[PDB]
Amino acid sequence: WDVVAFDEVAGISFKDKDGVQIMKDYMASGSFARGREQMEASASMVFVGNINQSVESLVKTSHLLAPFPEAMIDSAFFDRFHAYIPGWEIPKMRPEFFTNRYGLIVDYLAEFFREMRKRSFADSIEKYFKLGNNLNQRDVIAVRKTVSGLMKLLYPHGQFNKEDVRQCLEYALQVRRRVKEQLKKIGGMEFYDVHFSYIDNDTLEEHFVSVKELIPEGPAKPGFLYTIGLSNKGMPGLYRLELQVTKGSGKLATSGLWNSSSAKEQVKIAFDYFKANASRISGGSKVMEHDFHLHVVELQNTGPLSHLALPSLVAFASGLLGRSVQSQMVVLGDMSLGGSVTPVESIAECLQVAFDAGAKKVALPMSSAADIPTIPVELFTKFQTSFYADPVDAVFKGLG
Amino acid sequence: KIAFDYFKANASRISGGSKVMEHDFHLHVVELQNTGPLSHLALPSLVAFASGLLGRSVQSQMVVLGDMSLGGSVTPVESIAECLQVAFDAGAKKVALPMSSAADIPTIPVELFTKFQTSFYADPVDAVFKGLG
Repeated sequence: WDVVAFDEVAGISFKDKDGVQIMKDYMASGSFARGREQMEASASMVFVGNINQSVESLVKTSHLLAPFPEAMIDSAFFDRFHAYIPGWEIPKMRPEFFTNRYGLIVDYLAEFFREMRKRSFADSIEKYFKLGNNLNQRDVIAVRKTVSGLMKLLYPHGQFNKEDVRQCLEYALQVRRRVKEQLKKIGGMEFYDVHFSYIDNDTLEEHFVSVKELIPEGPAKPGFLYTIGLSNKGMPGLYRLELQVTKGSGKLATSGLWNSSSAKEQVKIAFDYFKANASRISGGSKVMEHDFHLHVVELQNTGPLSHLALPSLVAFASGLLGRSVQSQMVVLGDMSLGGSVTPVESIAECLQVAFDAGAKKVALPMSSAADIPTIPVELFTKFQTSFYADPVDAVFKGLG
Repeated sequence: KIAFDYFKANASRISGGSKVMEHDFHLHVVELQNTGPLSHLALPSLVAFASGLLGRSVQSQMVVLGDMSLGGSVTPVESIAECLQVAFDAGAKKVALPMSSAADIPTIPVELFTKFQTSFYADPVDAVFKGLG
């Protein structure tokens, strides 16, 4: 058969305990070794599942592949999916959704697909684009297969424009990034590079594609915070910093910085400040015995930010102390290596971004005091101003 | 009495079901620095009734300043700076302020103002919501 589709995958059960790695190998290489001989197959595997809960509930409480059986909840096994079709956005079948017009023959369709199986169009993306730096080689393979398949359905004649490959590439990136988020959720740290992007070959613009899916009510895990900053295009934007701390030797890793030099130098200055002022801030905890990895995730698609030293230092202090930053916290402003604070750009705009439903308390720097009158009274009264003076006081206000 | 009347009037907007008519309140004023009688006490009284009726503990080491009218109009804090040094000497960590006292922020020394976590309530109901945390 050309396609095998496991219906109601929640009910799949295999008598042979060795089968799981057999499927792992079959999806990994297209061939499986049984006994002493290796058999190849061209059958495509589909997994059909029923979703019982709401999308938001499943996203917040679990991973979207929750209906999969416990025995099949594995990182490597889920890594082999070429796509995830989120059927919840597809409406339930209605007769008005059923056409009454002309259409090609189903047998004829299956035919044309079967002969199209012999051909390939995964190289078309190479003509107009390059893939971003946040996708591994498995991601490369998956996106190439998906774009080739969409090209096979829509453009069998081989004549195509750049807009077509844009649409196919972005669709593939979105469907694979959904899987990337699911694997990150189920596996913890190993799937952190989830920020899918593609660089245009001519314009050098890196377009970031995010899936369709400021603060949750409740105190977050230490090492997590939110900030608002003025991006390279000048619009205020919200970003989330996520710090992972492990027992190490003072090493620093960064991700989600849009591969921006400015963000890297700012966080490096912040790391230097934290190491220099570790004793007073941590009360004795040694930075030299812990490795920190900071991640930036952008929720508003506003663009990369340059000013990131102060929130990164706050995340460092929170993670090293293991005590949660205050709930609904928004950290504003930047800092110098000498501890001098810079006034927050776009006070009104930043507070408006913070006004987005959920956030209540904001730490403002002292230099922004002269900018208080520029704030409308109604907006200013809705927020608790944890007015700090220096980055040490900023950290203390952020941790309460 | 004005604070109690306002508390009766706005029970729904503050408590969400806790009925004033079914409960009796006893308010007791304690002087700790021998400073003398005070006049402006309506807004702190309202905060007290709201906290007691709801059983919600007030935020630790916060100081509520300002007074209110019967209709809910808030009055600016007279001599906010001296009250701030008093709070700093008293061990206070948070301050509750109305909008009108924000115009008095520039007259406040920056060092003292940096020591308190202001919430900047606007409405007396908003004053309750800020106080309850």
